[PDB]
Amino acid sequence: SKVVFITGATSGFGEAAAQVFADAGWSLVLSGRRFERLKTLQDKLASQVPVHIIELDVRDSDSVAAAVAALPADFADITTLINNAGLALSPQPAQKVDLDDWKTMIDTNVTGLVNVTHALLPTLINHGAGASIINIGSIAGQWPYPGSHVYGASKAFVKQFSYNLRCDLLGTGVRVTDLAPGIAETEFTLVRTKGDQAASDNLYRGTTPLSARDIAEQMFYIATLPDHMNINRVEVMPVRQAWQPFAIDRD
Amino acid sequence: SKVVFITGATSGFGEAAAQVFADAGWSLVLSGRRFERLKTLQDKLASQVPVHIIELDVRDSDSVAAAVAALPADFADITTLINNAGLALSPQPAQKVDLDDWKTMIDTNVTGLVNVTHALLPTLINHGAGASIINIGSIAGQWPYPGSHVYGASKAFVKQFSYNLRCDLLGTGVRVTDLAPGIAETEFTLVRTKGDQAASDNLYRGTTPLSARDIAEQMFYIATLPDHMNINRVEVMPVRQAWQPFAIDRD
Amino acid sequence: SKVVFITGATSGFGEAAAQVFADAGWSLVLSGRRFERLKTLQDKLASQVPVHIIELDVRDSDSVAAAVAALPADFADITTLINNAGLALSPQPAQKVDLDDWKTMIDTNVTGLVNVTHALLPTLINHGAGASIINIGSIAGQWPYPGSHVYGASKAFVKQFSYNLRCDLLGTGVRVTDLAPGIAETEFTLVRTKGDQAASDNLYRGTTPLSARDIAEQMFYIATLPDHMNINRVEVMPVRQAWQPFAIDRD
Amino acid sequence: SKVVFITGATSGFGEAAAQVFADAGWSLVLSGRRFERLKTLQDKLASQVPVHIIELDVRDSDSVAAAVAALPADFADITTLINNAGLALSPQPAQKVDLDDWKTMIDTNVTGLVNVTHALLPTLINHGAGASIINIGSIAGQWPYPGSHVYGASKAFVKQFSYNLRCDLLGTGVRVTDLAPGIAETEFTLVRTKGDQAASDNLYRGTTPLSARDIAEQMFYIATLPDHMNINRVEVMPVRQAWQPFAIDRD
Ligand SMILES: NC(=O)C1=CN([C@@H]2O[C@H](COP(=O)(O)OP(=O)(O)OC[C@H]3O[C@@H](n4cnc5c(N)ncnc54)[C@H](OP(=O)(O)O)[C@@H]3O)[C@@H](O)[C@H]2O)C=CC1
Ligand SMILES: NC(=O)C1=CN([C@@H]2O[C@H](COP(=O)(O)OP(=O)(O)OC[C@H]3O[C@@H](n4cnc5c(N)ncnc54)[C@H](OP(=O)(O)O)[C@@H]3O)[C@@H](O)[C@H]2O)C=CC1
Ligand SMILES: NC(=O)C1=CN([C@@H]2O[C@H](COP(=O)(O)OP(=O)(O)OC[C@H]3O[C@@H](n4cnc5c(N)ncnc54)[C@H](OP(=O)(O)O)[C@@H]3O)[C@@H](O)[C@H]2O)C=CC1
Ligand SMILES: NC(=O)C1=CN([C@@H]2O[C@H](COP(=O)(O)OP(=O)(O)OC[C@H]3O[C@@H](n4cnc5c(N)ncnc54)[C@H](OP(=O)(O)O)[C@@H]3O)[C@@H](O)[C@H]2O)C=CC1
Repeated sequence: SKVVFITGATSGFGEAAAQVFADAGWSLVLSGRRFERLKTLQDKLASQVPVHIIELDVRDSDSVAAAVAALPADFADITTLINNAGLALSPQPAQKVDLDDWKTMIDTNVTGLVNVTHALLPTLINHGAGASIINIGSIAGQWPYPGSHVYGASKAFVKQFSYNLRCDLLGTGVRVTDLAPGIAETEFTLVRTKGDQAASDNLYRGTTPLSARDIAEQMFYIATLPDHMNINRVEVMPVRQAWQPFAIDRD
Repeated sequence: SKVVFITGATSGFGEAAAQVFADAGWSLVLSGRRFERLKTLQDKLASQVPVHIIELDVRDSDSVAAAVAALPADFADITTLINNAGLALSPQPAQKVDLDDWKTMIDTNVTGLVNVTHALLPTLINHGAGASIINIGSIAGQWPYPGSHVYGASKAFVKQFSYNLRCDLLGTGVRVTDLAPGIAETEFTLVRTKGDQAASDNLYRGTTPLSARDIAEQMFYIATLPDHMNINRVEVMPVRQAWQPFAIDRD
Repeated sequence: SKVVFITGATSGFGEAAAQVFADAGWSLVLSGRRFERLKTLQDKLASQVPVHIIELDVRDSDSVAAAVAALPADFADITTLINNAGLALSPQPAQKVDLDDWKTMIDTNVTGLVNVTHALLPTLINHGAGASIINIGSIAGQWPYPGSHVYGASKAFVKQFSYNLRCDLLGTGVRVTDLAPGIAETEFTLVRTKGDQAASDNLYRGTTPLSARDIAEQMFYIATLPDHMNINRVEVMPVRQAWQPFAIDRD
Repeated sequence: SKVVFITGATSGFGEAAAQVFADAGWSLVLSGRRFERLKTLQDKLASQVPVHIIELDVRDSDSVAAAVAALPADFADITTLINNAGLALSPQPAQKVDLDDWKTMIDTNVTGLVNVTHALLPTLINHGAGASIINIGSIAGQWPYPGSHVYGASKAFVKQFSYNLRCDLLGTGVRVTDLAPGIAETEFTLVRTKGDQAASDNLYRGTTPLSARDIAEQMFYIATLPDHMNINRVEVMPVRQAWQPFAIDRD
């Protein structure tokens, strides 16, 4: 009778997390916008565990509020909320980015994460011991780099929102954790280049990035943590990723 | 000449910054939503320096773009942009905040700050050498505390967005700085308590907070920095403000 | 075979980690200054797994270099180095601290930590895939608080020292992790009060702090991580610990 | 009068800071190990302001204590303490650095800085309003990069040690500030490369780094700050210096 609420379960980390929690007997609540991928994932996982799918755009707060209020009884009691739904766009410098791409990232990684958190806060508090809010931040939320502009800032929002939630949830038993992954081969770079599969292959070629299951098993590790423990933040990078020297402009 | 673009100049830091730059001969272009106090500030400063006022709400991207397009010739060439427009709401714990208060802060401190930057990015690059983007962050953008929930997260967005802007504007000479002040006695706390001056008066009592003009003299220092220097972030607190021990839940 | 090098294994995290790694078949190399506790620990764990004890003061670099050079063949191949040996002193304000207490923390938490890394760096690089350097930092290495002065600064050193090591160890496969725990009931506060067990009971009374086995299981989780992954930093606090409001000096 | 205690005044920031403080009538106390540079600065500056020189190695606490106790009456009342004495060594990767170079960095930037503060803390507290402890950090104290190993970690120590000092000195009016500069042509790389002038010219070539007087003029700005304000940290970079993308090991 353990239920996990996974946003953005149609691909990447969310899709892998649905399978990792299913192998552990957890009931699943999978959301996203590609409904025909949720139906495909439901039919593959309804055998193992009970599955509840939702066609949900996290940028619409009224839809998320309705989706949480309309949860059936076999799902309403959420133990773990995984705020995974997110995206990056326009990897070019900030002076060459369209403002609608900046708005799409803010609406999903900031407002979308705050929309889902607000809707599930009473549910997670009414659970209590063992409850976890797993916010998926990024290494970009701490380390600046060219082409990150609003994506990294949105993930720094996610980091501080996680710490601030802990200050206000003291005594409720609810845990808030920022899982901040490094470079990982999912649909992330494909969405970030608006469909340039060659770019998403030249980036990961010749290196060992994180797999989608690497982050999913980290989500499960955080969710099954003992009730008295709380991870403030985990920054997970592939060991083949680090930091370069400072950029110095030269004549 | 030298022109400053000040958002949210109707009160607090913004109105005090208008007087600090006027005393140095800088031309002013001040924005905000309460036009009737902007007109009062214009007539007080039109003697010292030429002033152009704009009724602008930073949450409207189309209005911000039009406001920049309608800039007079003696004003369009902005040297320093001060992204001062911001607000906090609901000092209660996060589990007791209405979602409209969270949306208002994201729409103003996050979306509003990127709206002004996007519209003026071509303008600031065509200036160069001495151009500066002064983003008004906060200690809340780095340090968590109870009741900050989305405010601190929004100011952490501003911190990382400033660093990321520096990565993309390398070689243009344009400077980006996060001015992160501590507690200061302005109209700020009145907005955060929805009009309770008594709550805004129990604060600042018996202590020496920062003044509104004090941050202005610090904003002017950043704008007048030599062209080859760039301050990534300066966190200025009143010397009577610091950090408490960790919160420990007991029985 | 897999061998772990644990500094400060006589109590707390190191002693608990020795039992957790013994339960997984890992060969142990336990160091410390209390030799009569290392001898008792060898008999408790030599049954399950081969154990090698070393009387070592990490502040003596020549003693550390000789101790690693004198490793037997069934131990020389170190997979995981856990730099756990550390201590805090003088919880009073900095202006009332004796400098020898400041020096002991620097000699142990800073110099002692780089001494062990310097002595074992060639061994870990000659290991390669799966090797880990687990530096035991603290929440004090990121968040300032009263009574933390050189202790928190020493743990901020280890945080950045871990990040900097990763930049230089790219391509060697060895992983560096800052495990930064929160408040935990060990001999830690006993050493910080120079033996006041009453003070170490008034601190932990009425709350649920971290156990030594909680952090010990975190070391094992990090050490057994898949070879391609690397945890930059994990800050684990007891869920009953968070951040207080800002300190404001008042009349 | 007003007296400044400057460590590491034989070159770079310390030597340049001596002239800027002399231009304001402040009495000077300059330390360092190269006496023939201290005597030359005294003969050049004894005209403007009274100067007291000390051949002091900050690594010997007893000498630091003796130098502070033996201050003449026209010097003992120090207003601003600038912990500037510091150094980096071995720019090669950490696995190819001799431990004696690591100890020199820890002894000077960590142990040496706490030695000077411990000896001068009672005097600065007995000064009261306007006293400042200006710790010279670095961008290396926050941002990791290859070749920084112990230098960046030591500057992370000073960053957190600055924050922690404010928690213990709350209400005394004495200010603690982390001045974290970027790349600067300050004879730093010459000492840092063990005398390689060719390497110290290719680093600053074709770019505009910070000057010793640029940072010196920043030290004076912090020292002349109003007594009620405190700069927690100011990170000053050349606008032609920023952050590069993440390092990815390939092939
Ligand atoms: N991959 C990486 O390198 C890193 C990724 N991350 C974070 O990991 C998380 C997962 O991204 P990843 O899985 O890697 O990339 P994917 O594109 O593979 O996953 C994207 C997920 O986000 C969902 N999503 C996007 N926008 C919305 C929306 N408005 N409403 C609902 N669901 C939405 C998608 O579902 P649909 O499109 O069907 O709505 C999809 O399930 C993201 O938050 C990303 O920032 C963090 C660090 C590094
Ligand atoms: N007060 C403090 O102690 C601290 C303040 N700050 C920052 O200082 C900045 C200024 O606030 P402060 O100076 O404190 O005093 P105020 O909070 O009184 O200034 C608030 C400003 O926000 C402007 N504003 C709000 N919504 C909009 C909008 N949609 N479009 C344009 N302007 C808008 C207001 O202009 P109008 O109301 O006329 O629209 C007003 O001038 C804020 O960003 C705050 O985060 C940072 C750290 C600490
Ligand atoms: N416990 C807590 O609340 C927290 C602890 N930490 C870190 O945990 C680590 C220690 O675990 P702790 O919890 O302190 O458990 P203890 O302090 O009870 O055990 C600490 C160990 O450090 C060893 N040690 C200390 N100084 C030296 C030295 N100079 N040379 C060799 N060995 C030494 C001791 O062995 P001997 O005495 O036999 O030499 C002892 O076994 C420290 O690094 C501490 O900073 C981090 C965050 C919170
Ligand atoms: N240069 C840069 O680009 C950056 C510098 N910094 C910091 O700023 C400070 C100045 O660097 P820089 O401007 O290069 O000046 P230098 O590094 O050229 O020399 C600085 C001073 O350190 C003193 N010093 C070194 N070791 C000791 C010691 N053991 N005891 C006493 N004094 C000592 C030297 O005097 P002696 O002749 O007695 O050795 C010298 O006067 C340093 O602390 C450095 O860490 C920070 C960021 C970047």
